[PDB]
Amino acid sequence: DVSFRLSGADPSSYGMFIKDLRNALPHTEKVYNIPLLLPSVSGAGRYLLMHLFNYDGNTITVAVDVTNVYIMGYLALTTSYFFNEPAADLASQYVFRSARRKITLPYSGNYERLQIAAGKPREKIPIGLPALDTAISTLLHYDSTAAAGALLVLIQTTAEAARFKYIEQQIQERAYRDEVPSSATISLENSWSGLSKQIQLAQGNNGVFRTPTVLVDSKGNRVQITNVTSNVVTSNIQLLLNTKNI
Ligand SMILES: *[C@@H]1O[C@H](CO)[C@@H](O[C@@H]2O[C@H](CO)[C@@H](O)[C@H](O)[C@H]2NC(C)=O)[C@H](O)[C@H]1NC(C)=O
Ligand SMILES: OC[C@H]1O[C@@H](O[C@H]2[C@H](O)[C@@H](O)[C@H](O)O[C@@H]2CO)[C@H](O)[C@@H](O)[C@H]1O
Repeated sequence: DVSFRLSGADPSSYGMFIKDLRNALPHTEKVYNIPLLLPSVSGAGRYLLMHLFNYDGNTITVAVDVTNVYIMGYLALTTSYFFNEPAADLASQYVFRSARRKITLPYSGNYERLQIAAGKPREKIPIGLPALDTAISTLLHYDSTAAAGALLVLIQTTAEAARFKYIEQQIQERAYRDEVPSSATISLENSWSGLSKQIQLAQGNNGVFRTPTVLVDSKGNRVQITNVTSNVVTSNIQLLLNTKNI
């Protein structure tokens, strides 16, 4: 398991949590030096447990699919909650079996469905460490509209931060003040899968991408990623989604 506490949290301990979150994910190959996530893992070992503690010391445990860094659901006191999706339903046969009930949320984990449930796109949802504190607190007592938005915070401050160093850095800047994510942040989130694919495909194409990727950059500019010498590949991405899951 990995575990982050918001009390005493500062950019340092957050970064160290995000470091642990990346290191808990297993892999047997790096591709251009980037850990490559497994095509699949079997039974309970597919699932990473994150213990998260809000500023007051209350806690949820979040189950993460180690092959893709998707949140399956979480344990809040004695009630387990899981997205309405086959993967999460699978996950529920291995994690938090001893919860007193299990609730299935009325949406999948997809950013699109979570946005409808929340009634606002990610662009307009502040994120940061204080926002991650709100979100932990929310998920402690069921409320599905509120949870949509608490989960969109949670995905971005954990999973999306572990995937990209840039988004980890965006969170660390917001240690004490929330802020809507930059467009570049939405851009990377949306591109994770195509980047993972084109990183893997570059490797017998002399590090050239078969299909270029369009991103927005940190300065709000549209930019095009064409091979593995780009900063996105060299510095930014930290985990690759296996093409055997794309
Ligand atoms: C791989 O992508 C790099 C960009 O990171 C390409 O080099 C860039 O492309 C043109 C010049 O050819 C310029 O717009 C950029 O300023 C270049 N940037 C840097 C930092 O060199 C490179 O051409 C691509 N590789 C191939 C074979 O096309
Ligand atoms: O979309 C971002 C969101 O991905 C979810 O994955 C969705 C997937 O994109 C969609 O095809 C399907 O309906 O549900 C998937 C979940 O199994 C993740 O669940 C979530 O954590 C974010 O990564």
